[PDB]
Amino acid sequence: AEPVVNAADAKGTNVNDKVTASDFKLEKTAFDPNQSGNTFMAANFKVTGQVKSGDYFTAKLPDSVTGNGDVDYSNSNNTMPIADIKSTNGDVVAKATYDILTKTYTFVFTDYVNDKENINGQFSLPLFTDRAKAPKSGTYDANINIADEMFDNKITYNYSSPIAGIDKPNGANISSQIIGVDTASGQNTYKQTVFVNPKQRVLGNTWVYIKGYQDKIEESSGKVSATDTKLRIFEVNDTSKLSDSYYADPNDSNLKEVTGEFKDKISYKYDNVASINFGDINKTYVVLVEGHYDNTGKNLKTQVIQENIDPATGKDYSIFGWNNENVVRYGGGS
Ligand SMILES: [Mg+2]
Ligand SMILES: [Mg+2]
Ligand SMILES: [Mg+2]
Ligand SMILES: [Mg+2]
Ligand SMILES: [Mg+2]
Repeated sequence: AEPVVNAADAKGTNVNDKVTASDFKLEKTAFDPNQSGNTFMAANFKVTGQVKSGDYFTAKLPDSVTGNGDVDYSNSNNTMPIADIKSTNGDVVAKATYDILTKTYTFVFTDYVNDKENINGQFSLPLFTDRAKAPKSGTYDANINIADEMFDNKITYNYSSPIAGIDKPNGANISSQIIGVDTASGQNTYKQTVFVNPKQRVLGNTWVYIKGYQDKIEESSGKVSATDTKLRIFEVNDTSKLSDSYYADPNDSNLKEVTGEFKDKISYKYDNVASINFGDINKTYVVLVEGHYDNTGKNLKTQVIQENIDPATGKDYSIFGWNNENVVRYGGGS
């Protein structure tokens, strides 16, 4: 019924003891995740002695990073296929997979390895922030491990500040980030975080539009509707505790869900756009969007917008918009 386990894979025997990594290098130590910024890690590796088909070795990510970034594999067993290690002749030497939960790569050997000895090679992998564990702009410990060898590192995330808007006390202010996109399962879903009035200004007759396209509706795979979209809305207690990474957890104590108070305040009157009547609001809110994209293949392009006037004077009308873009593209399914 219950047995002890040490890993998340099926195969022969782990051979970290036979694999030594070397010349470990990050393409860079600083980038803006909020601008589709990322890095790659790359290393040489060698097998001392012999291994066989089904033996494997591993690499582990720290809290600061993910192997998958904004690509979601919930609908694929939280498992993200990786490109294979191939030989000059073209033959696959190892099959690669990344467990999202465990932030662990696994490389399994193919029958290639049987009749050979003292394999050497190198590989690179993309690396992205962990929006959840690296929520704020700053410098994190990024010590990566390979074949049981720790390669100490440090990454700096300069997240474009999600606190953006019209520079005036009455100013319209808003922003968003799509931090989650399922491109494998075929369900075509995404997660977008929207920060409303992150200046925590007092704004009247405030309207917010979440568009599933930007300029030209034809140019986006975005599908915003009653049927395609689910919205959750939270008042923010202390806007100071909002993440630069747009990661927001519904169960956060800093959030107070209010989506209920919005029952008849959300409209889909317009094609591919969700209109939200906030009205007079004097604080910051988070909208968690769970959305869908179409099979067109077009980039998922989005745009969030907020407008308002002075609640006391009804003058000083202000409008502010924020754009979002992601690649949903995939190859062949059947
Ligand atoms: Mg080793
Ligand atoms: Mg999909
Ligand atoms: Mg209003
Ligand atoms: Mg509509
Ligand atoms: Mg205004």
